[PDB]
Amino acid sequence: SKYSQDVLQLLYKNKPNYISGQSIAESLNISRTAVKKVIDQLKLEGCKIDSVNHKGHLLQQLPDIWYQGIIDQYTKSSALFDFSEVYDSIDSTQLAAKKSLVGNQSSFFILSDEQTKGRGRFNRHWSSSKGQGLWMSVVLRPNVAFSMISKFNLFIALGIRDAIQHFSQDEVKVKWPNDIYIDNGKVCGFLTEMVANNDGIEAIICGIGINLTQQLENFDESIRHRATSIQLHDKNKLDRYQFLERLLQEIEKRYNQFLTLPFSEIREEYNAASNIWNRTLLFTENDKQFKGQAIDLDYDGYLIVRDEAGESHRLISADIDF
Amino acid sequence: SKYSQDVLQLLYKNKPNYISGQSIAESLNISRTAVKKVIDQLKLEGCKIDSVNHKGHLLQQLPDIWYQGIIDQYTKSSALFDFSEVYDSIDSTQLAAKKSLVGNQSSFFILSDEQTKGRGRFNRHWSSSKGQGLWMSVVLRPNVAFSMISKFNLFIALGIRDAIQHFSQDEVKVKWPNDIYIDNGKVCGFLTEMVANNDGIEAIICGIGINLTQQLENFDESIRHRATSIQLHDKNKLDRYQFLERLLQEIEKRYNQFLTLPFSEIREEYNAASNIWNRTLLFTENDKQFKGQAIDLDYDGYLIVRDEAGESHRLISADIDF
Repeated sequence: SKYSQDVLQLLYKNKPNYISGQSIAESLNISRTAVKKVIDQLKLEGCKIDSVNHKGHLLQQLPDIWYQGIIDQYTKSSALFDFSEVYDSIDSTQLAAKKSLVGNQSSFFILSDEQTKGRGRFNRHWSSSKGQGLWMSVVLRPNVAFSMISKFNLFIALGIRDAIQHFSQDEVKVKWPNDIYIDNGKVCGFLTEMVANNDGIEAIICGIGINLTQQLENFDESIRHRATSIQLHDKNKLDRYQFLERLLQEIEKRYNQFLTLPFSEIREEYNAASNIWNRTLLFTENDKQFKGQAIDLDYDGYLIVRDEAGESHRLISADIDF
Repeated sequence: SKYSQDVLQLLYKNKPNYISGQSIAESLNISRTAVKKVIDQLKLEGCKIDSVNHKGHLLQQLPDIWYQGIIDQYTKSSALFDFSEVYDSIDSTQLAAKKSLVGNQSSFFILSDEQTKGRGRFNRHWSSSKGQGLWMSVVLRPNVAFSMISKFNLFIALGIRDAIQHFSQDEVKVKWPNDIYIDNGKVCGFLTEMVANNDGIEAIICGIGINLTQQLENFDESIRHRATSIQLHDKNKLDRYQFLERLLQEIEKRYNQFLTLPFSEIREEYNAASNIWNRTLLFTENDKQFKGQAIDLDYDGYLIVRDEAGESHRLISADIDF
């Protein structure tokens, strides 16, 4: 109902204390009894809320759904993000951000429980099941030249990897320049885009797709042997809000790094985190297609590739399969 | 009314022949008498239409207004443009295009008689008076790397200059990289932008502002000594449709050139068309500010600048006053 997010917001915020029906009713100027309906609704979509006589209500656990009212807390505390848009189902978080960034200078992100027209690179499909992943777009506003896009895409990768690492008991490796793996399982695809002209970047738009909670059973057979989810590498079980929280801080940490450090400062960390070395890779370029070894990452974010015919290459980007 | 554009479309198209009330009524399935109302309306907004008994109607001259129905003819005949959007008044053609390009691969342009929030570079104001200029945004879809933006901006300039040249009896010079002059009068500002990522350009968006019909009296005093309009350099008088027609062909010619030639092939033509040589210029860069001579344009579209302290510079872009 109209007041569902507001009740949630107050519950989230009053932790770890209990808030009464009464007090919620005063805050929102509604009846005690409309407050009980709201709370019954929430209990039923899987909010876990302790209700105790004489004391009131305590939100204990959220379900696998994004709620505007909760993420408004994230945006208020945040120095980087002006606001967020939260959706149940949408064509694409990325399409939505590209439309919202027009005509303002705000930094925001967009989340949706499901995408019905999720896209990765080169217009491939990106599977985005309801309840099962974080499907997010982030818009930011760095004052920098349009060349700097590639360097952005390097910092953000270490951020995303760190946030996933904190939750899997197995190793999380980056696959340059746009994917994150646990073993042979791709767990995130991410993608960075921009609007810019000669005078600079107007917005960076970063599309982040992370498998959260899928069982192997839940991926389509075409990708099932090469896909995984954070839940499949977590002992204790995985909360999407706590996850989102860590993800946002990592992004901010990595973003200020991007603003303030040369790529040389994180390069070594990046090599060490990467799973492209000492192994044979498939490169695709508009037609041509070749095997190659990754040799190195140069001071400026180029992959040095020892091609297969022995010719060397310097790539600011590529697309690679194992 | 509902049928105003359709009547116009049929009139434009049936040139140089006369079309009857009758025949227009059959085409659109409306009464002969609703057709006369439509034609009275048009005569009154300044369509000049010859009506002759027994023969019918001939559109002779359009007023200083954009009409969707006429520009739909432009788009149909055109191999480059999928469609156009025409507005009387709008915040910005550029904002509008950035919103329409999202989620499709169409090439189109947008026109508006007046902009209420016209922007040039660095967020400066761009004056866009009703009835007095072509305020257009063009979206295109070249398969090319994001570096190629600057080279695009070089070809399009020679196109815009040529279209204006065809109508002024005085010389039209380009001021690199974003403006067009007749004598000391800036007549167009143009601006090219993109949406892109590492893998290529998703769209080029070109904002073109051209003064058509203003009298010196019509520009604000702040810019009046450094602004001019095509009408002020034309003997015979200036028609915005014929103008738009030439502009579109020039853009297409220059765009295929951009797709198919190195910048070396048009460089000399570009130097010869430019009004930055043999004279003293003011450069602004985020703070710093310096005088300089333009020395040369290198094979790749960089301006070679002999700074004032004698240091040389290689600029892919700049902003310059005389």
